Amino acid sequence: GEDDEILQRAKDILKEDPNRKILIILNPDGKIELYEVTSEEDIKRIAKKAGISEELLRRILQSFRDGQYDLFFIAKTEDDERRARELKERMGKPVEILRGSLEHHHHHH
Repeated sequence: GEDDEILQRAKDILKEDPNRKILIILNPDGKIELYEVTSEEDIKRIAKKAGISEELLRRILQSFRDGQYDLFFIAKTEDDERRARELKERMGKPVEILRGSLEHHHHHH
């Protein structure tokens, strides 16, 4: 399936170019997208291509500046993170899980 081939290609990009970076987009339908990226200026293309929130986008740019992981997952909601956390187990390579949205928590009676 679509999420099997890209999971290998993320490692293949890094095997040939370890100086380059990988972005992964969570879709709410359970689909996935793979993107190639080199610098924060390149991530600005992904922001408008994938439709990432600007509060999330700064976390992607910061994750490149830290540079500690082999690929990056955009868990825009915890409903998307449900796939991101479970993929990290089967993938064996380490993944950083990026969170951020405009919704605020409350309790009422």
